[PDB]
Amino acid sequence: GLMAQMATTAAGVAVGSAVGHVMGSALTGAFSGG
Amino acid sequence: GLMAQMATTAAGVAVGSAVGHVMGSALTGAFSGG
Amino acid sequence: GLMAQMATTAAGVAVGSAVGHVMGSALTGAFSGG
Amino acid sequence: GLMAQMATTAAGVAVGSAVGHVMGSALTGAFSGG
Amino acid sequence: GLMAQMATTAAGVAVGSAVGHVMGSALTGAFSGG
Amino acid sequence: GLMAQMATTAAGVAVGSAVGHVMGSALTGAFSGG
Amino acid sequence: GLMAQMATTAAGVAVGSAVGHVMGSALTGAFSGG
Amino acid sequence: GLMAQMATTAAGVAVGSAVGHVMGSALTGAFSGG
Amino acid sequence: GLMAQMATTAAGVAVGSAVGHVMGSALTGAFSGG
Amino acid sequence: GLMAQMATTAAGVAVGSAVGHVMGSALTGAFSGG
Amino acid sequence: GLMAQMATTAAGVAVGSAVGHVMGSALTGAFSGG
Amino acid sequence: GLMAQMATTAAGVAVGSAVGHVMGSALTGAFSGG
Amino acid sequence: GLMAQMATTAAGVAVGSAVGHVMGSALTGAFSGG
Amino acid sequence: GLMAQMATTAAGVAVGSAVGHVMGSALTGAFSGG
Amino acid sequence: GLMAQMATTAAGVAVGSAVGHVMGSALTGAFSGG
Amino acid sequence: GLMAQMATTAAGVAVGSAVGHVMGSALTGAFSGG
Amino acid sequence: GLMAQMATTAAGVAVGSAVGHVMGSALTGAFSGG
Amino acid sequence: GLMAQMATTAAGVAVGSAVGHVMGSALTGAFSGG
Repeated sequence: GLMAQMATTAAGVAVGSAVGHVMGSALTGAFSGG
Repeated sequence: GLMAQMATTAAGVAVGSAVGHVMGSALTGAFSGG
Repeated sequence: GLMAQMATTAAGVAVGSAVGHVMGSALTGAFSGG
Repeated sequence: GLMAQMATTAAGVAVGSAVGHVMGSALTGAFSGG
Repeated sequence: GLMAQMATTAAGVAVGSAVGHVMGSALTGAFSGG
Repeated sequence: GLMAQMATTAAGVAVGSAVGHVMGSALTGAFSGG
Repeated sequence: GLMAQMATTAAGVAVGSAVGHVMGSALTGAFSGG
Repeated sequence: GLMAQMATTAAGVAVGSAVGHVMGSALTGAFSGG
Repeated sequence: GLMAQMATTAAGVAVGSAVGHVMGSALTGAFSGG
Repeated sequence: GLMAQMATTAAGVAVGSAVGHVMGSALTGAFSGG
Repeated sequence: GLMAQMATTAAGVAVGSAVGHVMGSALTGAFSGG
Repeated sequence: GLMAQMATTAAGVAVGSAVGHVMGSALTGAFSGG
Repeated sequence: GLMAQMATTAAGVAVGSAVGHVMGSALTGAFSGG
Repeated sequence: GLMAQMATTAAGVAVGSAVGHVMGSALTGAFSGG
Repeated sequence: GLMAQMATTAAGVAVGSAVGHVMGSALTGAFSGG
Repeated sequence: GLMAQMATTAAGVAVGSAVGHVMGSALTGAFSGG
Repeated sequence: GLMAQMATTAAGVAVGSAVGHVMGSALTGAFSGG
Repeated sequence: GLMAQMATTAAGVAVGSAVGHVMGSALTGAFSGG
């Protein structure tokens, strides 16, 4: 049962590149601004 | 049972590129601005 | 039972490119602005 | 039982390109603005 | 039982291109603006 | 039992192109603006 | 039992092109504006 | 038992082109404006 | 038992072209404006 | 000298709705398929 | 010198609705298929 | 000399909705497929 | 000399919604597929 | 001489929504696929 | 001479939303795939 | 001579949201894949 | 002569959000993949 | 002659958020993969 994640980025000029990977995780977040 | 995720990005000039991958995850989020 | 996801993006000039992948996940989100 | 998702984008000038992939997922969202 | 989804986009100048793919998913959403 | 979905878009100048694919999914949505 | 869906769009200048595909899905929606 | 759907659109200048495909689906919608 | 649907549209200048395809579906809709 | 254009569309289930508006414009298009 | 254009469409189930508006415009189109 | 364009769309379930607006513009497009 | 463009879209479930606005612009596009 | 462009989109579940705005611009694009 | 552009998007579940704004710009793009 | 651009996006669950703004710019891009 | 650009994004769960702003710039990009 | 750029992002759970700002710049980029 192979599980994989890939992400290739290649730019001449990159301003603000971002990559995020999540696998088999349990993320909990809350925002209460104000 | 192979499971895969791929994402290739290639730009001459990229301003604000973003990539997000989620696999087998349980994400919970809340927003309460104000 | 192979499961796959792919996304290829290639631009001369990209302003605000975005890619999102979700597989076998349970995402819960709430918005309460105001 | 192969399941696949693909998306290829190629632009000379792209302003605001977006790609979203969902497979075997259970997304729940709510909006309550105001 | 092969199941597939594809989407190819190619523009000289694209302003606001978008692609969305859903397969074997259960999305629930609500809007309550006001 | 092959099931497939395809969508090819090619424009010299595209302003607001959109593509949406749904296969074997159960989407529930509600709108309550006002 | 092959089931397929295709959509090809090609324009010199496209302003507001849209494509939607649904196959083997159960979409439920409600509108209650006002 | 092959089932297929196709739609080809090709315009010099298209303002507001739209394509919708439904196959083997059960769509339920309601409108209650006012 | 082949079942097929096709629609080809080709215009020099198209303002508001639309195509809709339904096959083996059960669509239910209601309008209650006012 | 007020000039106005309006278009209201409201459907319980719409498959392939399209709207196009042109005002004070000079659109030139050509088709040469084949 | 008020000039106006209106179009209201309201259907329980609409498959392929289209609306096009032109005002004070000069559209030129050509078709040469074959 | 007020000039305006409006378009309101409201559907319980919309598959492939599109809106295009052009005002005071000079669009030139060509198609040469084949 | 006020010039305005508006477009409101509100759907319970929208698959492939698109909006395009052009005002005081000169768009030139060409398609040469094949 | 006020010039404005607006676009409001609000969906319970949106798959592939797109918005494009152009004002006082000169976009030139070419497609030469093949 | 006020010139403005706005775009508001609000969805319970959005998969592939995109927004693009251009004002007073001169974008040139070319596609030569193949 | 005020010139402005705005874009507000608010989703319960957004997968692949993108925003691009261009004002008073001269973007040149080329694609030569293959 | 005030010139401004704004972009607000607020999501309960965002996977791959992207924002790009360009003002008074001259971006040149080229893609030559292959 | 005030010139400004803003971008606010607020998410309960963000996977791959990106922001890019360019003002009064001359970016040149080239891609030659292969």
